[PDB]
Amino acid sequence: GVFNYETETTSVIPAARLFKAFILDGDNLFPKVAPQAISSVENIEGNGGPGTIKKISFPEGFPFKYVKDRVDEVDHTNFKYNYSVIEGGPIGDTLEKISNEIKIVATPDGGSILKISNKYHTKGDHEVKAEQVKASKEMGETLLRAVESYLLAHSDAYN
Ligand SMILES: C[C@H](CCC(=O)O)[C@H]1CC[C@H]2[C@@H]3CC[C@@H]4C[C@H](O)CC[C@]4(C)[C@H]3C[C@H](O)[C@]12C
Ligand SMILES: C[C@H](CCC(=O)O)[C@H]1CC[C@H]2[C@@H]3CC[C@@H]4C[C@H](O)CC[C@]4(C)[C@H]3C[C@H](O)[C@]12C
Repeated sequence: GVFNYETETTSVIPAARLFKAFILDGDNLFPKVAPQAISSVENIEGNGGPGTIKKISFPEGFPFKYVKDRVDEVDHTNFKYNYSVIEGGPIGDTLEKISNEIKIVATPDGGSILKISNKYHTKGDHEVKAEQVKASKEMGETLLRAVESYLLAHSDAYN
């Protein structure tokens, strides 16, 4: 079955620029700006569109070594990015896939809001609790804040 978790978080970076950096150049940015969260991003197959597969590796001592994701949809107009975690780490005999959706919306102060849906697809039993899903949220926030800091300091990047 499916467990759905939704959250929102704010950014001080305008939506289009954040989308260009965090989404469209994340493979480069994350290992650069948050190497103690993501050690590397490997493009396995594809050009970035639907079906593209990447391997996201984590630093030594993290609970999981890597995951592979597959890009599901990229909406450059509405700043939407959907992808699925389809192998590695927690994926196996209890968890079949994690389907995620990110949407970035502009706020009038010149910042943005990220609207996130995480859907865990399990094989029958058992359960995915909010407390454990906190690790997803924490990692996501760490990556966002690292990218934000870079974009604040490098004003010529991703305009
Ligand atoms: C933001 C990129 C997409 C852009 C890109 O591939 O460069 C996506 C692609 C894969 C994503 C990761 C997949 C595994 C994790 C899923 C969790 O539920 C949230 C944290 C992690 C660590 C995700 C963080 C982030 O949401 C990533 C890194
Ligand atoms: C808590 C869920 C669900 C686990 C289950 O019940 O099967 C699992 C599934 C995907 C897991 C994430 C995969 C990517 C990351 C791997 C890191 O090495 C530790 C942080 C992250 C962000 C993990 C945190 C957490 O361990 C998650 C979010």
